Amino acid sequence: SKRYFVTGTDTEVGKTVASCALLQAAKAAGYRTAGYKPVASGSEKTPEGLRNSDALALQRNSSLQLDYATVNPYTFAEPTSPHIISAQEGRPIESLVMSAGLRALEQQADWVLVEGAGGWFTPLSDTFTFADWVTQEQLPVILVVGVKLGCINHAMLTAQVIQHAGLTLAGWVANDVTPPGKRHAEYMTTLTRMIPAPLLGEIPWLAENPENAATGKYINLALL
Amino acid sequence: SKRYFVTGTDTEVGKTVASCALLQAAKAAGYRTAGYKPVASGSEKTPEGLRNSDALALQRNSSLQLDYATVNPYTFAEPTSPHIISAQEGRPIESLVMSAGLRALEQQADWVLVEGAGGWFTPLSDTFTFADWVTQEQLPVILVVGVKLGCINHAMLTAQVIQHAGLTLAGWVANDVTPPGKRHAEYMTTLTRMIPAPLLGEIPWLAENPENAATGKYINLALL
Ligand SMILES: Nc1ncnc2c1ncn2[C@@H]1O[C@H](COP(=O)(O)OP(=O)(O)O)[C@@H](O)[C@H]1O
Ligand SMILES: Nc1ncnc2c1ncn2[C@@H]1O[C@H](COP(=O)(O)OP(=O)(O)O)[C@@H](O)[C@H]1O
Ligand SMILES: C[C@H](N)[C@@H](CCCCCC(=O)O)NC(=O)O
Ligand SMILES: C[C@H](N)[C@@H](CCCCCC(=O)O)NC(=O)O
Ligand SMILES: [Ca+2]
Ligand SMILES: [Ca+2]
Repeated sequence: SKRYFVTGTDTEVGKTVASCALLQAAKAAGYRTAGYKPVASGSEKTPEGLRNSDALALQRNSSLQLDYATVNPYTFAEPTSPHIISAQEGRPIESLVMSAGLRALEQQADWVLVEGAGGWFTPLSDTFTFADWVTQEQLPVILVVGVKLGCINHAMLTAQVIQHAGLTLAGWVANDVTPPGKRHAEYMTTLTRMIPAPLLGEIPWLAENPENAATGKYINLALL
Repeated sequence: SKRYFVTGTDTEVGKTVASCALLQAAKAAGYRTAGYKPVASGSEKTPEGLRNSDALALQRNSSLQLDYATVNPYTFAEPTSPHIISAQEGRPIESLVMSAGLRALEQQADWVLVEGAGGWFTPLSDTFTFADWVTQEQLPVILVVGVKLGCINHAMLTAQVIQHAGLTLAGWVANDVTPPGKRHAEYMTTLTRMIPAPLLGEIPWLAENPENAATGKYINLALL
């Protein structure tokens, strides 16, 4: 299977919206797709247990019919850092379980997108961060950049750190979290010059419900 | 002179509020102080030229009576990245001018705090970032962390990058940009464990005008 990890310059920059666009483009290319969010925090109660909205977005944008727990094995109700609520609840986030879940999806899918939680260094325990697991698995990384004042600094910090870990930065996606602003073109040119990987596409500001929108057309999958 | 550079996990995290607290503590320790913001964007028109509010905060919190241009040689009206507006206006930001200004302050002050613009990697031209100048000058670095969801990742990214440049991270300051939230203690414990430098103090949420507030008491200067 082709496998990619998606990270962001921060929490709430559109990692989930961009992952749905990537999944839609891959399905259009003919792949059997699966989205995987191994850890999620910020979830609602239902008859079946807790359900996270970002994991549900990945489940319904995958081409295969997948069970919720296969897409998201670790679901926490409170929207905070996973290591805090894991410790509070007495439910360890185990590296072996996260890796087993990825293998289980590779039995049915040939294109798997793994979405992180928060940015690059989100702690999963007191001695283990999400970056440690990505390094262990040697996953190529796609960076989602929310375009806003302050994003050049956060895009360059994340790019340098991935490269120093010896991982491949496969590309980046620009996501327009706000309406058209005055220096949008100049920000796009600087980010293109400075991030050492191809720009895969730009998702526009979409007021109504951008997880459900047909956004695959904004990604050029040939660059991955 | 003692010289320190202050950076932040992002723009608008309280770098200026924390710099005024540091300057107030240094004056209380008996130093002849000077604040220096060599580049500033986001400024008002006056009879005397453009004036930036953060540079004015540093000027009035310094113990010496200083002229505005000595505190801030490069003033731009628009609140954007300095390299965009520098190019637009035809006014180059020169490394030699920024360094000369620092030397000029060292003639009168024995404790100088240099405040950056934005975060670590803010571009000053198409081939030069603020980090390049800090490295050239070999300044020790103080990191200001705005405590909010997403700050663990941004604090760890900035810490790693400074250390890989061979610079010293002298310490960090926690700044409470919002009211007391549910996981404040746990965030403080994680940040203390993960940032490899001493916590110099914590500035509380101060609704009214925290640049003018007496905040020196929140910094323990003995750790610097
Ligand atoms: N392109 C966009 N247009 C409009 N709103 C967006 C866009 N991208 C993200 N948003 C909104 O920003 C919020 C965070 O997006 P999300 O993908 O969940 O972020 P993340 O996975 O990085 O935490 C959501 O409410 C989402 O609808
Ligand atoms: N501790 C605080 N309490 C209340 N407001 C704060 C605090 N720190 C920062 N702010 C507010 O946040 C905004 C940004 O602060 P500022 O120091 O100018 O940031 P920066 O130098 O990082 O760009 C200002 O409006 C400021 O009043
Ligand atoms: C306007 C802001 N306050 C700040 C500049 C932020 C530049 C952000 C660059 C980036 O996108 O990383 N300017 C300043 O500190 O004077
Ligand atoms: C609640 C957020 N959306 C996110 C967790 C953010 C953790 C932030 C850690 C940090 O401070 O860097 N969870 C998630 O992606 O499922
Ligand atoms: Ca979300
Ligand atoms: Ca300010």
